[PDB]
Amino acid sequence: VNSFSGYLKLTDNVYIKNADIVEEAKKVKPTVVVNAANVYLKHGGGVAGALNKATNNAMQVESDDYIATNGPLKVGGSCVLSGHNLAKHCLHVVGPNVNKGEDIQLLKSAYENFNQHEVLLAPLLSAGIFGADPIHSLRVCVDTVRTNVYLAVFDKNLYDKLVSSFL
Ligand SMILES: Cc1ccc2c(c1)CC[C@@H](C(=O)Nc1nnc3n1CCCC3)O2
Repeated sequence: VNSFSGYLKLTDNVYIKNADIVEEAKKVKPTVVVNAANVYLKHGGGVAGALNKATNNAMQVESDDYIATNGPLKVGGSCVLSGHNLAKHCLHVVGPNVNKGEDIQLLKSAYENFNQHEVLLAPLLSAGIFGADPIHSLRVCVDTVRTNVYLAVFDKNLYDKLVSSFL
């Protein structure tokens, strides 16, 4: 039993809710919140910009030190950093950005990072400003993630389309 509330169950391990991931994280304080990161951990907009804003830019400060030490992530890769006031940890995961021409096949690799954590609060990878089809992202999530994932979808219209079209 966990404290996630109001989710629709899609499969044995995948759950979904129309919610602002920032507000969900502040309420639940999950062990892991997933960020929709880019390889430079520049959290300018989309989910990343919103999560970082909620940390009063502390996420960005920590991320800049991470990059200065380690260099950029790989597309499809991840790193674990602090969750600040939102969660114990933040798993920064880089899905492919279609608006940069990146290989959508890397979306499965991106979701594989979730399997290193027993329970996660997450957005749909590569959705939103990353330009992929969110219906496809949900399909890859369900077919790749085996751990318990609670998906937050900000847009109510999109949430209803994702549920109604789910196979
Ligand atoms: C030609 C073409 C037309 C429409 C279209 C796509 C492509 C790809 C993605 C899709 C989409 O819904 N993306 C998305 N993911 N999170 C959100 N949105 C949009 C609305 C709010 C939040 O829409």
